[PDB]
Amino acid sequence: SARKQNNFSLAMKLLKELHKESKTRDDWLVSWVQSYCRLSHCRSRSQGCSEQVLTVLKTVSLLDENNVSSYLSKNILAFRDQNILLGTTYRIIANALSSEPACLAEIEEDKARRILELSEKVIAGLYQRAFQHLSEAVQAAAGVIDAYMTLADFCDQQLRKEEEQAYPALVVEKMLKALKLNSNEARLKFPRLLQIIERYPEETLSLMTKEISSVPCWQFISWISHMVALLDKDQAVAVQHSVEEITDNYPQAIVYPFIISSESYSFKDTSTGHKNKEFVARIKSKLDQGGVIQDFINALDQLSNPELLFKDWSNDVRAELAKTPVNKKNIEKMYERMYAALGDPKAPGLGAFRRKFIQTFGKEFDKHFGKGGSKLLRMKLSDFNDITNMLLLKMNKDSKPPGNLKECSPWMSDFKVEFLRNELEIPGQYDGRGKPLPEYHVRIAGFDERVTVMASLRRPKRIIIRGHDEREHPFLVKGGEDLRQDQRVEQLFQVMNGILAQDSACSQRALQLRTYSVVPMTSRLGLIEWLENTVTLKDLLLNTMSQEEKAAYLSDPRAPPCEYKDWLTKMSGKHDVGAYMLMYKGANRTETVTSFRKRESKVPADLLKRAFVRMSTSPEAFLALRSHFASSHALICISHWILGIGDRHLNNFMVAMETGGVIGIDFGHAFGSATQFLPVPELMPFRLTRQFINLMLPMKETGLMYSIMVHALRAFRSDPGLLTNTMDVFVKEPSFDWKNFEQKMLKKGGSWIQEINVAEKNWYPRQKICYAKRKLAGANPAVITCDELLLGHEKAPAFRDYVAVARGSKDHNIRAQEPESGLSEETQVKCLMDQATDPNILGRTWEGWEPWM
Repeated sequence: SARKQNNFSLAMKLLKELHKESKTRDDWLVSWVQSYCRLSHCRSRSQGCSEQVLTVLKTVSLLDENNVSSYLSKNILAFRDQNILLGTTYRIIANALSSEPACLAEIEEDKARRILELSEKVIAGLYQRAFQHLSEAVQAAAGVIDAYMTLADFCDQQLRKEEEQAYPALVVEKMLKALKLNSNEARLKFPRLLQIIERYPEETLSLMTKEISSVPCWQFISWISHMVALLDKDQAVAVQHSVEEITDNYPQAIVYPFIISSESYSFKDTSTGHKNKEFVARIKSKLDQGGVIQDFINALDQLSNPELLFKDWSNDVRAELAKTPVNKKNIEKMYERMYAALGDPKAPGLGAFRRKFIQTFGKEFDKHFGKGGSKLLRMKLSDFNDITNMLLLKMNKDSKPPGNLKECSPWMSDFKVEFLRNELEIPGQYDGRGKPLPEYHVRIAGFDERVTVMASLRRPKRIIIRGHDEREHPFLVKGGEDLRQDQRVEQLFQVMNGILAQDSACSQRALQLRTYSVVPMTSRLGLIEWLENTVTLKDLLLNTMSQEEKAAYLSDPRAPPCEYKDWLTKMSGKHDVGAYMLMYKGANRTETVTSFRKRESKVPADLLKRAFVRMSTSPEAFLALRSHFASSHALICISHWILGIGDRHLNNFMVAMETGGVIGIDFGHAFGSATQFLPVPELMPFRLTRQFINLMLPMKETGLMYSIMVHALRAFRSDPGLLTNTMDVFVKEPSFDWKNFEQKMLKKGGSWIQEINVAEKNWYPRQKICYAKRKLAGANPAVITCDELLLGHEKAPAFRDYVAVARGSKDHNIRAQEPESGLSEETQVKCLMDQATDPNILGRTWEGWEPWM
């Protein structure tokens, strides 16, 4: 327990006094020495390179002492554990030696000759010794999976070194055998096998096809979206039986991934290309056999507004016809896909699903298609696509609020619970991690009549659909948005808080990210759970202000917004977006900080404190509200900095007014992209402004937001691997690229209007992982931000000014006083906080980010 809780030197103090009473009787000295080895490894984990060896040669001197002539001689359990321990010690020494330039030979010659038993030659010998010891261990529930996983990750990290042998033949089988019983760590490490297969198509293919059949089926649902997209391309024979039997056993965790993968499909003209076509046809035929999932998706499609759908269509055509002058036989097929459920006034029939508004849309916009069908369908010339925006204006002028009745979708409204029909099985379940029980999963037995529309620049609708469990499950249907990235970041947060719940430092504080289920049934149509009793942070700040204060904030051009705009346009001379380009060089640190402080001194300081004290009615529960708010916000801030998540404006943050916890949404920039592909880069690692500092104003910010961030960062960086492997899987996913990045950017407006072609090479889906590993293994956040600016804002005339303002001044801004790498957790988080609260950075950020509040 002491070793588990990181409370070191207490296990040492007790083991020193327990050493004598361990060799008098057998079957105890082996356990004593193995615990000593585990303690030494754990202590060496959190130490420097020079001291890492000095604390592991001592144990190996003691571990080799008290030799095999004991209970260890033959019970093939102590032997296996000891082999694992020797392998771990040797690999630790090898990693410590190799990480440095091998200039660690400043220790006394005694240790030099002690480690010289078996330059690069000794390193290779140590690696070989570790490999042999691990092989000996694996040659022999719990206690056996450990050796399998140890050898597997050893081989994986050895192979990863070559990216910048017989290991692939080993690791695949050695980890599939472990996963066969139960292994969540290998479950999260599964797509590394896919990367191995892509790297070594000539080996282990038949090995997997023979081995993957033995594994239980339900351990694959958590990664089914990778396999379904995999079988589209080559190497589909690697795993095809598992998909077939999983769509046989559980034909509900496959339908949506299959639909999204089959929306964009590919094949080959060879025998292999001709192969798997019958397979995918058979899978699609055995699925949707009742034709009810497609009916549900079509019914939900009518719920989405048509105005923003046509806006997305206009963006798509104005991008394709412009950037692809030689595009052929694409505009007509997209024209019919758009006609499928939106175009014709005579939709009744195949179109169907009367809405009284889409049919009203089939009453004014209908047959306004001369321009359209009569010309672009025949000559197919681009002509001018900007002569269609007044059409959108015309349909927007009649943007009546729908949803007064559910009769806007007849299938939705009269969805009686019909008898045996291959029932719907409401999306969101099938999370993996255990035996699924589809008989216990809830199913929808009726949709609520009342439907309300939110306000998020897309106007998503809220449905209050019921369930067969006699419960009411609210949901928020999102139309026209690809939710695959949201699913990926939610899985990332799941593994993140799983890591967070595996250390006494963070588990004692009950540190846990709050996640909401996200499930996209198809492209441009997904469901995100609508959490109950939550208030957006911006609304919580606004509504708690006095009426006069709110009026003076939204008007009276002395308020921070208009004053900031006037300051920018006066310092730069431009009244348009992008004036920051010349505004950055237009001021020094002193003028910027003085102006920022003057502008920030307008909004009330204790607005958050007033909001928290206005819904407590007790000095005894207000403290327990503020504490929870601060703790959760700090945790999500450090977690967001671990990834590249940016664009943390007020509307994204939601605070659960019931209990004070904070949640984040709208992960539109999964990895570092808020500081690269924008007119104005976001230089703050996270959000920490005056309303967060003054929430505990009589008590400096280094009190509660500091220890929480330190503990979370230590928990993340002390156990790399699972998190790093998951991020590497996500970045290399082929649905995450600049084919949908620009799509979701044009889904919004104003920020990063997409007109570029050379930058498509500037995506670099290989440096994101390098930067994440650097900032996770210890790196100055200023250095990381400067590197991101260098990558994304190359040959920019203001790039030098950007790096200068993101670096520091050596008189303040502690974030530039430390080595560029090898930082400790406390110093790293201090640099994070200083960058977040630097007035210079906040004073020259995007206006919409609202830096003042």
